Amino acid sequence: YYPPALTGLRGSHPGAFEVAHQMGWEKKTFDVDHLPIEEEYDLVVVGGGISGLAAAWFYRERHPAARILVIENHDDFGGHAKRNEFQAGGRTILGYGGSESLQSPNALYSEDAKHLLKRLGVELKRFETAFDTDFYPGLGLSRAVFFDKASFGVDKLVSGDPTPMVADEVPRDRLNARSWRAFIGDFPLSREDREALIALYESPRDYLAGKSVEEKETYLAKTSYRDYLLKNVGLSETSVKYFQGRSNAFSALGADALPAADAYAAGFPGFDALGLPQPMDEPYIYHFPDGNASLARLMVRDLIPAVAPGRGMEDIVMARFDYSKLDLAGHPVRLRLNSTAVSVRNRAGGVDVGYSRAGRLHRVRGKHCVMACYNMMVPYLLRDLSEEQAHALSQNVKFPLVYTKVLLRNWQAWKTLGIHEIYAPTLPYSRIKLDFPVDLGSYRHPRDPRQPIGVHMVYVPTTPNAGMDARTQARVGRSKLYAMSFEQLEKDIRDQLQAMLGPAGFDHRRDITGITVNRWSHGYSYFMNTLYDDEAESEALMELARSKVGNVAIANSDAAWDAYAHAAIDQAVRAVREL
Ligand SMILES: Cc1cc2nc3c(=O)[nH]c(=O)nc-3n(C[C@H](O)[C@H](O)[C@H](O)COP(=O)(O)OP(=O)(O)OC[C@H]3O[C@@H](n4cnc5c(N)ncnc54)[C@H](O)[C@@H]3O)c2cc1C
Ligand code: HEM
Repeated sequence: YYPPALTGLRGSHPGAFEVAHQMGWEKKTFDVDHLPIEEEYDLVVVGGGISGLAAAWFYRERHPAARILVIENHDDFGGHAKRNEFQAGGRTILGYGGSESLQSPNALYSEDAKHLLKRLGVELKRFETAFDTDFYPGLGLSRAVFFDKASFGVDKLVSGDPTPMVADEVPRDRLNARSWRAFIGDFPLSREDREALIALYESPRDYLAGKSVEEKETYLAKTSYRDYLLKNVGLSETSVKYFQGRSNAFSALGADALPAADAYAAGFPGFDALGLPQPMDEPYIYHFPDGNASLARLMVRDLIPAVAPGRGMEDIVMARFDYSKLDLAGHPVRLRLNSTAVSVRNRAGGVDVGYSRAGRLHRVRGKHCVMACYNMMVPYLLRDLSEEQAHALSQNVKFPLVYTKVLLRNWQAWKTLGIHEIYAPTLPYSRIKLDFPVDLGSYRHPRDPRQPIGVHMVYVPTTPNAGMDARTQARVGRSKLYAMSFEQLEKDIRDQLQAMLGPAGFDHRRDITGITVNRWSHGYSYFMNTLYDDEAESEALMELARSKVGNVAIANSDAAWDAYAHAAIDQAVRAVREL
């Protein structure tokens, strides 16, 4: 039993969601109050992502003798933080299934989050040498933009992209980029379109001239980035398609759904002459080879020492995890996989929890409970919620995303084209890249273009320019993914890689040796969007949603309306203190 070596349809895989949807879609209830209580714990945690694991860890720090049960519906622990493995050339190649890197941790990680990192042996400075920052730039590789036939008349890859991005691992002086005029000059757009794009960068003007600074901020909060480019900068409908998908990977929405103020904060072009006040700079290098799955693995090994030997950040990378040790009776911490919580109820100074596993209901009991699952799931579980609080929890509509890992036999085609990363403005996969090169522990990142390498590509099922709000794009994105077979997902992967790399000799039937699709149908937590949400009413809803209910506290990154691992930790810490 070893989920990380499984390929194919992963993420929220078949088997993980069916009981959840029986509750969510069919409104079936699974009451367990006529079943005998089978086990008792000090703490029961619903949900085995980073938030739930942190809740267990901080609970145990406060109560060293505590008996803790973690209930998790997927076949692996970690929630969005998942380890993916490939076997190639007799060596393991690691990928991350979801939760990707520690985001600007020097600036954003709270005291408690840094305390967890220290106790687990994670030294942030180690990544200043573990991350091979100059590997790809030193090979002369650059980022590129792929324009597709269907939207631009021709397939064309344009390299040398100088576009600075929010979470950038490449030092600016090492982008191997070209001037805006040279770069944009190769775009397969009309001469007029190209000269307006170049002017955007070479001749910024105050597109909101006359307005005060406060009026500009108000306008930009209620205007989408796409409408600002269209109505105020004056770009054509064809020119703005270049910007449609740029924000998909980081925000799970396109330029039609992001306020122009948020594009400004993320360094998008078009604001340089508006006279706006100061708001991206921390190097994006805090990346284990399996992403933030290493954080989950570090906590699990620390909470359940029998699952794996070693201590510290180095030996976790290749540590062998024995999943049969996760849920042993008598062990004070038990992690119960493949299990959907269906009921949570305060009773007699404690909490009764029902869960379903392999089609059968079970009842356990805790002194305390932390609900670290998707917040939208809580109203279907927590029988004590007021109607007001249940409605608030349901307002956190999460964003769907797909992280796909592809094993290439070699990456000579990437070398030939001079690229390590591609942006595709109007294709399903908007970001395709050679994986981050990290050496940590005994793991060595692939180096030889003649030999296998992992590729990472992000697909966000947006519905741009439709007049939808963000919650509706998210829901509709999930219906689209629900309609797609694995075979359909694989055809998109293969078709796009063939069209982008094919001119340099790539043959997808021969050069792809592995595919892992991490389908995160419920991905990023919702976040307050000033195009569609009132800030004061959103703050109130968020605060109400996560209010403690007896001895049941609410966590997950969802509870912060903030899709980050440090939010997951901070929300768990708040949940544990409330108990
Ligand atoms: C594709 C992707 C990439 C990301 N990249 C980054 C990144 O680079 N940096 C960063 O800081 N953050 C990133 N994130 C944010 C990510 O959500 C957090 O980092 C963190 O992994 C979330 O932890 P969590 O415990 O709050 O939620 P989750 O990881 O989602 O854990 C909640 C768990 O509870 C389970 N659950 C739900 N209902 C039930 C039930 N009834 N019974 C039992 N279990 C249940 C869910 O299935 C899930 O496994 C990314 C997210 C996604 C989707
Ligand atoms: C294959 C993976 C999945 C797909 C394709 C999928 C798809 C969908 C769709 C289309 C909806 C309706 C739109 C919405 O309300 O957001 C939905 C809702 C829901 N999903 Fe999923 N989902 C998946 C996985 C999961 C998982 C892992 C869970 C929880 C363990 C889950 C729990 C729910 C719940 C509770 C709802 C109802 C939300 C509400 O009523 O507020 N789903 N899902």
